[PDB]
Amino acid sequence: HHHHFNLPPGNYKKPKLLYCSNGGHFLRILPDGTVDGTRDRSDQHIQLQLSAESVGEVYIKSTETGQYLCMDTDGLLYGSQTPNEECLFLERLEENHYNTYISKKHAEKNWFVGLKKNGSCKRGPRTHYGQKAILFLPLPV
Repeated sequence: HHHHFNLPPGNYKKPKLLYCSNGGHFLRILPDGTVDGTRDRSDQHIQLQLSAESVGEVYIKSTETGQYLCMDTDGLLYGSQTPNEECLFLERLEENHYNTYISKKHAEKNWFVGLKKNGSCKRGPRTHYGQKAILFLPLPV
């Protein structure tokens, strides 16, 4: 256990949008497996369905294409048709408000899911506690 255990309220009953306070982008997983951000609320690839594996463990999946969000050994986010160890994230509360997602596999290295102000996905090694890019607010669809 290298991380705290403060959990966010809410549930996984319904799909959500993942709003990043950083640049105001919605996490998007494109059909070809490309992960990025977009401010366009009409985009069909921003609706995400999360599910828990164990308390605090989640699977973030695109309801449209059915791809799972994952992070490779270089800290790059990608979409997979099937879920593997790289697609599990530790969902936590941050600043007593937001939701953060740490790569479970690379948990000891503090790699988070994050979005830059220009809408580009941050690379694992480039993220760390205290950033805005790692802060998410799950919004209804």
